[PDB]
Amino acid sequence: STTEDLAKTFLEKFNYEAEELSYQNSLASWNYNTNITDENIQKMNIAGAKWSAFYEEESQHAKTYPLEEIQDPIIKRQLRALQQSGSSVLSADKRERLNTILNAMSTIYSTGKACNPNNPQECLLLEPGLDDIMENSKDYNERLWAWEGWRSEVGKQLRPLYEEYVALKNEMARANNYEDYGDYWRGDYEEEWADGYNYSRNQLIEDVEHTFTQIKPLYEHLHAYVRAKLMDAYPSRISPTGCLPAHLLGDMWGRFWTNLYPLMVPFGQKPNIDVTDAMVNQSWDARRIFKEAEKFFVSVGLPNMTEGFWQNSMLTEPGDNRKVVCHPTAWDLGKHDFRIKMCTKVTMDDFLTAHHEMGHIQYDMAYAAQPFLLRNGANEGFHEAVGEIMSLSAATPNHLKNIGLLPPDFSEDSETDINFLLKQALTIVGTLPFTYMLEKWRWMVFKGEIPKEQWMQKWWEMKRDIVGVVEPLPHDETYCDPAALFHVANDYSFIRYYTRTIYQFQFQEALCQIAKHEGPLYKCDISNSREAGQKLHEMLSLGRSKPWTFALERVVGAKTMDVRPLLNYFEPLFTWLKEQNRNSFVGWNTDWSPYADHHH
Ligand SMILES: *[C@@H]1O[C@H](CO)[C@@H](O)[C@H](O)[C@H]1NC(C)=O
Ligand SMILES: *[C@@H]1O[C@H](CO)[C@@H](O)[C@H](O)[C@H]1NC(C)=O
Ligand SMILES: *[C@@H]1O[C@H](CO)[C@@H](O)[C@H](O)[C@H]1NC(C)=O
Ligand SMILES: [Zn+2]
Repeated sequence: STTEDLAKTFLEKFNYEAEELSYQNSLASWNYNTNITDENIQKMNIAGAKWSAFYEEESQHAKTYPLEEIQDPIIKRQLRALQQSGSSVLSADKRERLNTILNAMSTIYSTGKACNPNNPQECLLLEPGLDDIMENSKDYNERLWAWEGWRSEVGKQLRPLYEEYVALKNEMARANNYEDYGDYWRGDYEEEWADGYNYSRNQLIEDVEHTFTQIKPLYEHLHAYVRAKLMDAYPSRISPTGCLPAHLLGDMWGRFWTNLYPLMVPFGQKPNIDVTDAMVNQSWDARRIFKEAEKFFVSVGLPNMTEGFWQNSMLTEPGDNRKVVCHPTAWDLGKHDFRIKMCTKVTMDDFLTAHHEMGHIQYDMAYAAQPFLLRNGANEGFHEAVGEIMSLSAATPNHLKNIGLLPPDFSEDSETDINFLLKQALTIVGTLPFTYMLEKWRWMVFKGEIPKEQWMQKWWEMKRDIVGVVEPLPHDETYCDPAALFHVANDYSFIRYYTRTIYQFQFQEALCQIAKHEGPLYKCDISNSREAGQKLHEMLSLGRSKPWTFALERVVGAKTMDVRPLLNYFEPLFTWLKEQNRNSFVGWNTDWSPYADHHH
């Protein structure tokens, strides 16, 4: 009769149908990831077709029920998520063309090669060959031709495809009643109605801009320390007051600075804590690693893994030449079928990864009772934030002593802690300006504030100003350097890596006060605190049933993202960096470049 009554029955039928078809799609995809065979690609592709064809029919039919006539919030949330459409709103020719461009850009990125200018037979793909150069080489000229060749040979192919990509995607978003494709992506953070828990799409822009201005002091001192250490690694190549050359940052793009750590170890005589040998000396195996990760979550008041987890997960590589995807992943297939697939080895890195991935499973187990459409993180950044904080506590010397991987008399060393915090900052802090500037450029491109004749001009002006990074060779508009990163060429939003990092330290600081942690935040271990786990479970069980502002408030008492917990975590490093940069310039001029030696 009423519109809300009709939609309530519609959503119930949808949930049970989606439960069955999505389960078969996840099961088929799982059977491929654990048994790579052409047949398993076919059965996986059939499962994706039925599930996608079902979702398109149900999404269109959801538009029959006007939201204005729906009053219940839970029915309203499910309906809105289902009414949201994508490429289907375009006419058939524009829809076909966009799919053709998406496939083209993806295959160019995964099959494009750059050839060695000195050895023209050596032409390398990115993922094996070019990454190896950009992640391990210490030679200025070898990193240069890999950085330049990847953008001149592959990036220039993507430039005309990306220009049509922006126009077609902008039309798709506007037909969905958004301003542009950037406003469309920022809808992922939109929360529509509540008791002040609302969140406009424009609010994400301000919160990102506001939190970033507070990051800049810490980043500049990290930038200043890295610069002084890179001048020694590359003599006469880097200006002491200028920007960092883009091809010397540890990867193809400067996304993370982790691989610069061996060039700038604060105290090279102190080795970092590595409990691999203690694991091997105590005869640990992959099963013990996940039993210990399971024990950790039990210590904080969370349940054990299900019987299905232990019987169906692939915790080791099979080794009968069953070709397998070894990327560590946590699977919620539905129907309370939780599995982890990772080729675990007896190391400390996989030990930390096991806690990280099981944290994903704990999240999945928590919101299992929610309706189908509401079984996800509060927003796109919550799941990885929950997983990361698990790795923070499990890696602490306090937690390693309690499980017997460190001696009971183990004494902590500040120089060792500084080595730990710097390596963390090269990964965590170094990526925040990169991520923020990349998404800002995309947002401005989608909006039209950067015309096509200025794409590359504004790319490197923003790279210089915001990131303190300078291109080693001048790039005109025949280039498309942003498209040379996976997430840009493969049509993935990128701001999630920014927000996830803010969220995870908000979670950590909140739970560490509940866990009664005294002292610096980076030493906190939430182990054995059932109050910390019970508070976190309050939010995990919400899934996506409540606004993400509400879910964030339940753990940390604040309704919006706050970078001060992040700065608090790195405050001991901030103090050490400021004293190390006393005789070094902090900041950068945007006038210098390696193709032009001028400071004004
Ligand atoms: C792997 O796939 C092949 C072909 O699809 C199949 O014959 C085999 O039984 C599978 N192995 C396992 C362990 O599922
Ligand atoms: C919620 O809506 C009010 C109404 O104008 C607005 O002032 C406020 O900024 C909104 N909150 C968020 C987080 O967007
Ligand atoms: C988890 O399993 C262990 C081992 O049997 C058991 O002692 C413990 O009580 C279990 N915890 C929960 C919450 O079920
Ligand atoms: Zn993760």
